[PDB]
Amino acid sequence: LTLRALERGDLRFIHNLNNNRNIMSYWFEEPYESFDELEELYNKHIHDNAERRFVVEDAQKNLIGLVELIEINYIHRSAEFQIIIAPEHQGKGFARTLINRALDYSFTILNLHKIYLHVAVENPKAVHLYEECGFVEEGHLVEERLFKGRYQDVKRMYILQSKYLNRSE
Amino acid sequence: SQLTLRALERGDLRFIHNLNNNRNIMSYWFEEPYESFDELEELYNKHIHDNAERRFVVEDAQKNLIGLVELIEINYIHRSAEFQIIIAPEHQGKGFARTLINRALDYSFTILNLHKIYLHVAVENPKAVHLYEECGFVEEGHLVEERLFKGRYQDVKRMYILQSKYLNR
Amino acid sequence: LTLRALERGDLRFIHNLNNNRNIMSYWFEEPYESFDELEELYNKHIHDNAERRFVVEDAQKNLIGLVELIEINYIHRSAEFQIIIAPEHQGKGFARTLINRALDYSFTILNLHKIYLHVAVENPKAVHLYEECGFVEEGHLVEERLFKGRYQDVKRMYILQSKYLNRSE
Amino acid sequence: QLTLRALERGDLRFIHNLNNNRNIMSYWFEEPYESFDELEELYNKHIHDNAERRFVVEDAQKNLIGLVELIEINYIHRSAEFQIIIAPEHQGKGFARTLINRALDYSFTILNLHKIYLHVAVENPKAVHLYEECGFVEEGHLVEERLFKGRYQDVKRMYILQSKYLNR
Amino acid sequence: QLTLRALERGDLRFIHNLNNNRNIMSYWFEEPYESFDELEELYNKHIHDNAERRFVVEDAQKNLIGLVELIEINYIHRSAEFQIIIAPEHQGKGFARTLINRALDYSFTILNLHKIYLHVAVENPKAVHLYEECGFVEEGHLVEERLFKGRYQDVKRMYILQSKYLNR
Amino acid sequence: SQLTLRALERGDLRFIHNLNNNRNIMSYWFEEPYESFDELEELYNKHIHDNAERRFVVEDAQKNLIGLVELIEINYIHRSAEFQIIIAPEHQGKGFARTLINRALDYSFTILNLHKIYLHVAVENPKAVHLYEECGFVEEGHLVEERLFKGRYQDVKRMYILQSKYLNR
Amino acid sequence: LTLRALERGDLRFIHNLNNNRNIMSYWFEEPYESFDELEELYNKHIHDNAERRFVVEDAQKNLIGLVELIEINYIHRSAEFQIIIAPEHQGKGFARTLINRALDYSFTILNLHKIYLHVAVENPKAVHLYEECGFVEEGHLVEERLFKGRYQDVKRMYILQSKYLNRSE
Amino acid sequence: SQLTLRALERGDLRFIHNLNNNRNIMSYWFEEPYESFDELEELYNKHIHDNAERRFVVEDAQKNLIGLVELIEINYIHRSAEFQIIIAPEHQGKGFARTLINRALDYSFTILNLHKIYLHVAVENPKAVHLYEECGFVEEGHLVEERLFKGRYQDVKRMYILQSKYLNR
Amino acid sequence: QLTLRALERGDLRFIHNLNNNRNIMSYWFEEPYESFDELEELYNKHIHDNAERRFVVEDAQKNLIGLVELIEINYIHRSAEFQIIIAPEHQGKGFARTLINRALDYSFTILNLHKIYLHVAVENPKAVHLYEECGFVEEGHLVEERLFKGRYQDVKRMYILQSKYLNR
Amino acid sequence: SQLTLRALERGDLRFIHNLNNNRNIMSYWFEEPYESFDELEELYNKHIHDNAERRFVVEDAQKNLIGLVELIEINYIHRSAEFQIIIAPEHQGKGFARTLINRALDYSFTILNLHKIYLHVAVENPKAVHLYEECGFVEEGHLVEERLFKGRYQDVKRMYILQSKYLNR
Amino acid sequence: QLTLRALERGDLRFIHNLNNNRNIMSYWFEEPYESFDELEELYNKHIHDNAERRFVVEDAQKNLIGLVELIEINYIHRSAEFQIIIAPEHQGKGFARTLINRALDYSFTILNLHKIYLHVAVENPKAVHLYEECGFVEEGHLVEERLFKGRYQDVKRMYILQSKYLNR
Amino acid sequence: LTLRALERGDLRFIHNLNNNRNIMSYWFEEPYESFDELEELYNKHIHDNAERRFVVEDAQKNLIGLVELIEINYIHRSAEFQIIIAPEHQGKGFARTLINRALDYSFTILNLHKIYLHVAVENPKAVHLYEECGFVEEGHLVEERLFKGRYQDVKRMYILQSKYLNRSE
Repeated sequence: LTLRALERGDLRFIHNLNNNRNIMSYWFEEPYESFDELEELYNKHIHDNAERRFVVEDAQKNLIGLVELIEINYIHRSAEFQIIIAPEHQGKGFARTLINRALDYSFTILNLHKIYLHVAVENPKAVHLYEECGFVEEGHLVEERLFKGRYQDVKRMYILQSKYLNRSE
Repeated sequence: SQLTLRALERGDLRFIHNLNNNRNIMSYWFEEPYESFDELEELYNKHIHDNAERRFVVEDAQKNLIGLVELIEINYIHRSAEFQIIIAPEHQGKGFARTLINRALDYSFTILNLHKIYLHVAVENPKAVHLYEECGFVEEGHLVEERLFKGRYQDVKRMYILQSKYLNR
Repeated sequence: LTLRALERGDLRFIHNLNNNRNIMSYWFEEPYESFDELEELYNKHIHDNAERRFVVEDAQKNLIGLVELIEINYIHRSAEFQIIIAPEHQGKGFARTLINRALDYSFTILNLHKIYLHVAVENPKAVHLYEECGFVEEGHLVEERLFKGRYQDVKRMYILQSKYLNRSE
Repeated sequence: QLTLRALERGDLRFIHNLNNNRNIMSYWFEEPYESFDELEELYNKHIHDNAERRFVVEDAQKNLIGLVELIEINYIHRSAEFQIIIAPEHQGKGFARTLINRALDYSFTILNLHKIYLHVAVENPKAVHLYEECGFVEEGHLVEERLFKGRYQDVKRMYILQSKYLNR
Repeated sequence: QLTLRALERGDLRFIHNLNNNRNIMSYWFEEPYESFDELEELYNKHIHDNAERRFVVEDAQKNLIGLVELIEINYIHRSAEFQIIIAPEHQGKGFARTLINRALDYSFTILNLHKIYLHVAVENPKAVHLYEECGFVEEGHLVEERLFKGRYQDVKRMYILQSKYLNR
Repeated sequence: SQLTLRALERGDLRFIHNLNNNRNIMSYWFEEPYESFDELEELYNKHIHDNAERRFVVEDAQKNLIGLVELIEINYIHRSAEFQIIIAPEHQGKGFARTLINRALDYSFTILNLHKIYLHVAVENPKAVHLYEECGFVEEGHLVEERLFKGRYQDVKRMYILQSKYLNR
Repeated sequence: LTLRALERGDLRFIHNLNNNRNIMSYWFEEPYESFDELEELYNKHIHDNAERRFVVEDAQKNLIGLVELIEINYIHRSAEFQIIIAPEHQGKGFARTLINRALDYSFTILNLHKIYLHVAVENPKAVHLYEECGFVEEGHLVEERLFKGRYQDVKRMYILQSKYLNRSE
Repeated sequence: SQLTLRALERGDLRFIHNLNNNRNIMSYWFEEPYESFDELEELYNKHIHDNAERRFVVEDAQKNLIGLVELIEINYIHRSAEFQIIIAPEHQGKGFARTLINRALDYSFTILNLHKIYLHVAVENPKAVHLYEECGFVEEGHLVEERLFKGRYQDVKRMYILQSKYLNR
Repeated sequence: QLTLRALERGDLRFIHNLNNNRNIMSYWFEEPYESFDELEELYNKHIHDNAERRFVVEDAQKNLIGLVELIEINYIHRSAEFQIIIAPEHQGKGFARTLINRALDYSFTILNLHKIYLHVAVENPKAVHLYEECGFVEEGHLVEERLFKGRYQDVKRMYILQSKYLNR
Repeated sequence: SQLTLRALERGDLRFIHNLNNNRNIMSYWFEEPYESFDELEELYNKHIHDNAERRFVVEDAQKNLIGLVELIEINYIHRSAEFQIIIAPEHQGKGFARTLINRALDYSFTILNLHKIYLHVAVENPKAVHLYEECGFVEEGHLVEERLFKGRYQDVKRMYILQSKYLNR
Repeated sequence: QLTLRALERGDLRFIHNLNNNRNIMSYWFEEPYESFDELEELYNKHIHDNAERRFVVEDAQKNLIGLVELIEINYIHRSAEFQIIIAPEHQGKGFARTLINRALDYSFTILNLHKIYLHVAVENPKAVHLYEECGFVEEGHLVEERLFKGRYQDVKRMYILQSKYLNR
Repeated sequence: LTLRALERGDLRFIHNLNNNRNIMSYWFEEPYESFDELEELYNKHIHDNAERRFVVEDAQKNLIGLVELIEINYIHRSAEFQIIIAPEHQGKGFARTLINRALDYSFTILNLHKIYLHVAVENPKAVHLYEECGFVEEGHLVEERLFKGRYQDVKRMYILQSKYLNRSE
């Protein structure tokens, strides 16, 4: 598996990944639905550093998934992490490798201090995946985000740069 | 079940323009009048990411164009919107209306998280009034000489449905 | 009493009229709180025809109140009416005269077809005032607007140009 | 049979050809032009201007019959001036009456205008009585109103009201 | 005695006051307005627009007598519409004839226009015969032309040509 | 009762700038850093009607400047905001805090109609934690090494209060 | 022969007509030499009324020449006339017909009052051509224009609208 | 000798505007019409450094305003210009004209280094023709119905003077 | 006693006067200038530019003591160059040590920078050992680095890290 | 006689760029440096109608590219210009130089009507000095350490030729 | 054999590929980027910016050998930083010496710069002595200068003057 | 005597210095005559480095003269020098000191390589002044500049940085 910076040609893949996520899609904190809306927003934020995205491909260049770093704050050296694996490739064992490649980039190239992510409390499976990748819960946000017209509680988990880089030393 | 709602794209504008044929009323795009296709496309480029209105192309499994679902006057302060549905003449008497109305309500109340959807129906179209009544809408107003149609003012019923009613159904 | 078009020098009066209305103030559908915000919005919409405002003064040029015409639609020739009387001059008997002067302008100078207004159902006193000025209820809007964090029902009342101008003939 | 379709960019060639032998300056939203490239740039400039509205007249086989123009569209006084141009080939086919009525229908039922007026040269009484038969009535005889072939001409202003055209 | 002076920014207050009790919407270069601040910004916007030209009428002691307006100035057909407004105080002093002639002189000798027309309400025959005595002649009786107090009104269009006003 | 909240004006910027004295942290205006007064005023002119943040000057009956109530990260999608309160040093130990916190909550929940207010407090300031707890806030997170203070990362408590709790009180 | 308004496709012909005229070419009073300069100037003045040009073609659409009206003054209703016939078609007898077609347009469509032209004194042949087309000398301009580094005298000839239109009446 | 030419400044525009009184001809500033002082000042700000025209205020030793020397149609390609001189009515019959004409010629031929100055004089003003003839000018044209004056076309003499003649004098 | 205050527009006169006799071109955000009007327009241009940060040094009685400059602020490598200018009147009052420490404190606790460096002329060993006593250490001897009085000069680059200045 | 001068077009820029090969000096376009072809084309689009410089492509009858004639520092105040000529290496010793120099002088003195052409030649290239001397140029200056060439200052001769000399030849 | 050619738009793909496995953020005129589309827009933005100059290194058969970069070009102090990147395929072919000399030749004879410096990681002594053999000399040992793989590194700054490279 | 960079307040002095120089004044190669033209040009080129000017004042702040550096070329490190001493202070002995102060700035602060100046051949006095300040003639430019409508020859004199700085060593 390979992480490649997002290109214009990858926007179709991005649009298709939102097929039945049953939630409003956002591009640099701006909502969109159509492909033409997405392409206009991509042209607008092509140099915006607030968010960073990587397309995950395999040896045969099949589009496996998407790695996103959003809310990139260079003051506090923080960023939020989101990973989306295409439905067809969700049951193969790629999540852990992609989470670690994303953490390596965040902590070695972006030189960030802290990476955090949000997981729905009703999704306990994801909590253990991220716990097994080194993340630890730092918050249980009450009625944080709306899903299907009802407020949900969300867990916030984190991992620090010093731990990730010096874990085996 | 076979019907699908898809966000409007540029290639769908020809369908929009054709839907205006023999409707005997000036067409508007984000409250701006237009008649020609080139006027429509220019207004589409201008409001590509204006969120005051949202439109969805309704297709069947064979990708035949069935109709259009419009959400206009989207007010994010009061969390309300006006709903219009236009079924192509060749598909107008096949019973698609009720399904599309519920799809529109689902998106309005679960993705846009709106509080109230309202719609206006000509008083001289009592069957449309009863169709929306059977889909959950209730009359909240009988607006006198509200709108001009073919050079003469006409009364219209304003009917509403609240998010609380649709979600607890 | 005299109706005078609003001027920049009247913005202080506008700002003071919102002292304890316990609701967000809007200028051409844009929210504001501070005076500097209001003055910037006034410079922005100085030629916008969507709204029209008149300052009510007495013989000694005391600022009595404000007459507002908003949602001015020149397609349907409609407009919404709002009248605000300063607290000190609320118990003197000016409301009726100002409502009629406003209707005269709306129907003779703007040549509008219909004037409507919204009254809180919990404010029955205002309903009878407007009923005594010729307005008639055309709707009981359910949970229309938010006040103090709770949705309210609002009555919509109307008066037509033909009735007002030909009432005594 | 005849159809009225809003003017598109692809119809500008037809507009240009209709001006070939009119012996008077052509105007697009009150701006003079002659070449096709001038017209096209004026079209791009006024694509959203609502002061004028034009319709291409076609038949069942999509032949270009003529053009219906509504100019001087004043939305405060709710008035507009009406002009009709039928291509030389189809001028003697008796299409004018239908196109005048379709133009009035749009003016009074879609644009909801109050008054439609038109100007006819004093020297063409045939057109005068055609418009009279469609409902128009003379309200003025404008003296030396417009210039034609280097000489001022008088024109008849004829009008028809929405109240007359629309019968409940 | 009477003087015609081009309108300046300092005269906008006079313009605003002249609109106090006319019971009709005021327009500046065909844009509606009511407040003084709206007028002033419209003045700054059209300061170089030549579609209209206005003159303040003053007396020897610099009192503001009235206003001469030339609107709809069309430089291709060489025509313009004439309006005159005399302040209520000086309306019965017999100034109108001189101001109409001074306005025509400017129109025909400075702007070199070919035709000046004006519109007079059917219900004021006094003004009709004043303009007739200054040389104007009726060329139209426009039916339900303009709106006044919520009702459509007919107006007389009156004209005078440069050829008539100018005698070598 | 004597204290009053007033929307921020240009003339209040000197007060804002003086409030930054001896706080040992870079000041931000709509997430843009600044130190000098001229930098502040320029950023104020730029964000005069940016609604991502709202500020209120707290005064007493004698119009003495007591402090500042800030609402930042105002998110109208999730209907949430972050709350900061800065009391001038000369008024910091007089018991004004609880009153101002409730005033801020009232405006947040009755005028902005927000769903959730949250705030961040340094873990090494346990008395501030308990003050907000006594005003209705509850801890939803213990964010590890979240913010830089004097060149060293520090943990902060995230505490929240929901609109439903404050309104039904 | 036919007079046709100049189009972009005719610019190559314009450029070729300047091959060996041994004088600086101008487009709306701006000098040019290259084709790319000419095309940029044409895009700049596409709607400028100060100059008007017509391409002269025959029945087989061969490019015969160019008719130019420059210094078009709508205040005095005047314009300067220049005619250029391609070298290959200079000895066939077209000049007179093109001069009269140009005068007809100038006096019937542009409704101009006076047309004038400039002829080099050392070119007496052209003087008699224009004299035979109705032009009369009104001036002998001394050292008016530079040609091959030396000042030349130029004759100015004119024709009025009243004469041309009423000559045969 | 007492008379002085001074480049035009903003404070001299009132003098320019007053000079237009009772001249019975539309005034132009860089070929743009104007009547009011505010129109003049705006056009002055626009052409402050346009070199197509140059104007000089003529004063006496006591700084009384005598007149104006204008150089218009300044053509730097042909090195020519048109000369107009306007003496204030109160100074029009005192013999200043010849001195000012020579001053203007000196500046034109020694500072602007022009090759030819020309001027236009009404044929019905034969005394002005002879004054310029006595100052070195010679007639090169009798332009028929060249200019409109009080609604009627009039003939004008074009007279010239060359740099070689003035310098070798 | 001494105070560091962010630079304001009113302090530009002080900046200009500090350049009077430095015999080298003055720069504002790497743009050269000499006149006060040039400085003021450069100030308006870079008012929000964060590549440089300056502080006016004042005493208790609000006398202008000097200026602390942080230039070449690189937020990716978290580095910046430090310059200090004390007015000739107060140069021998022993203020430099306190101002260097206050500048480092801001650099390492407010801007959270990792490394602060400075350049000192080889020919001034007094300043070299002052900075050494404040914690700086030489990391380079740049050969013919900068131009002074028409001749290239060598400079010592001295640095201090955040890890050293900050002791938990 | 076979050689021809043609105004520079966009398609000739590749020739210009190739002419810069192995000249060991930074290239300039209207006094702006450039190395790459894309830099050249962008600067060409920017100065398409800048008249401070004029360039001509020299071709033979078979349309083979022979060289380039440049006129730079064109000063229309003093009516002067600097002349550079670059012959392609493959054509540099065939005797074309003298013909091209005269062609350039002809255009400079008969079409641009300039008064003086000057050129600079390296003192260490005495044969070029004598070639221009045989074409009419005369030395007016020996400029000491005027220009940098390969990192070292070099003296250059400035030689001139006046319009009066070339025309009376 | 080897050629240095100014960078063109068509060479941006080569630039992007050269960054594939460098494990550090890539910069174009001090702006970070990763994707090709980001690079291309940064190229269009800085096409005329003279703060940096790059040359593509090709062989006789037009194979892409490497890249010569001159960054931090300061035209007042007449200095610039030199970087060279040879594609992995051609790294062991002994091309570096020739490319360093061709880059210096351009820097000192075309740009007429006074000083060229470069930064080399402390941990690569081979490159240090390569540059020493081409004329460079160490002027600094910058402590914790740059970040690599999440850890600060020391770098050697090496310089060469125009006076040394150019011998009359 | 003191050299001070030019400020806006010095423009009056600049304008007065051109009173009777009988030559067109230029500001960054743009001609001007009036003060308002000069002030507009100063605002335009306030940051332009192509020219540099210094006002010469005495101890009592009397305006003595002006030092100008024009044609400042940073490629070749050259600049042209012009010095203007007010008429009242021309016979006191200031020229030499100002020329040397100007050379010191040019060679120590601007670090230029060469300074040159132009002197009219008919002004031999100035030639010896500059020769006594170290300048040497490098050219006798033939008919270089126009004065009073006739071309003049001009001497170009120069001084190099190495000579000036190392003259006494």
